[PDB]
Amino acid sequence: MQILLANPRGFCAGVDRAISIVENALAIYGAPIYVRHEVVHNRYVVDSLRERGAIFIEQISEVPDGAILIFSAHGVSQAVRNEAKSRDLTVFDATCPLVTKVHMEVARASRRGEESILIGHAGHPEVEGTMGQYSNPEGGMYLVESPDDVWKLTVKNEEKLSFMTQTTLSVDDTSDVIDALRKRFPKIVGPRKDDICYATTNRQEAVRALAEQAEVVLVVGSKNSSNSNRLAELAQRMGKRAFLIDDAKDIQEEWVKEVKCVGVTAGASAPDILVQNVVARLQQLGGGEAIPLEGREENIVFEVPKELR
Ligand SMILES: C=C=CCOP(=O)(O)OP(=O)(O)O
Ligand code: SF4
Repeated sequence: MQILLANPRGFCAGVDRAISIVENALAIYGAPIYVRHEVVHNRYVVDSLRERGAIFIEQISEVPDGAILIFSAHGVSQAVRNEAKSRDLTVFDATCPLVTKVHMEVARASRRGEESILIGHAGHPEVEGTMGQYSNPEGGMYLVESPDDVWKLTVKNEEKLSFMTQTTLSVDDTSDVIDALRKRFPKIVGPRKDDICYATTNRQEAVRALAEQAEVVLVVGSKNSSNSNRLAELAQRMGKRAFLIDDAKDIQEEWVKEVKCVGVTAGASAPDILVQNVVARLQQLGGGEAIPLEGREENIVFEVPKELR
């Protein structure tokens, strides 16, 4: 069996920064460090950090007075930020810069009282945070997930309307939503293409190339990682069996019995040690040396704040 590895795969710049923020806080201040939400959506990274003294909460009401609190990479609403700010808390913000860029635009639209539409998945923490930048009652902030959502939406003033997207969507399904938004609201303003980040766009491009060669694709990533689920979905829609797995223990032998080419990739929040263990398990099941595919180069790094060096 041939093993092919997608390139790029695995950690993006926002995930490597966010995890460094928590580890550096642990190293500078000791346990416990409180973290609002999973720092990133990966069970191995979160379990790692829990065992070293990070405590992951959903609500600021779970954090004690005087504590150090870190917001996760996905961002937080103004309400959450204000709630932390009103409490005794020392706050470090691990929001990815590419989520913050979208937040600044929604805040701008809110100040102007002009309505905004976000394309994204209901209940995802990034969507809560981004919708949570809009507060002006005179405007409006609306969520759409699909063309049908667009076809049902009514707004107050379609001459003054803008749109934004979540960072970790399907490039192709988002393009379909934007085509619908422009047909329904021809004066709508947005970015040139979408707010999907370089890491999401690149990993989807890489998994497309992987699935063109592989019969079965394994995507290393947790169930609640949006971007990881998009990579599995992309390969499934190409007619390949594709599985989202957290680690090598999840691989079922039947998925690769008599398969001649298996592809492996990883979402933006999955560490490379998990992909190494997956390759080791595929080699127990008959695979050879893993062959990395040629891929688009990534060169972006985001530094931790100087306070946490
Ligand atoms: C912040 C961030 C994204 C990094 O990956 P993630 O933590 O898996 O988040 P989503 O893909 O669910 O958005
Ligand atoms: S997936 Fe993109 S927006 Fe999200 S943390 Fe990574 S680089 Fe930032």
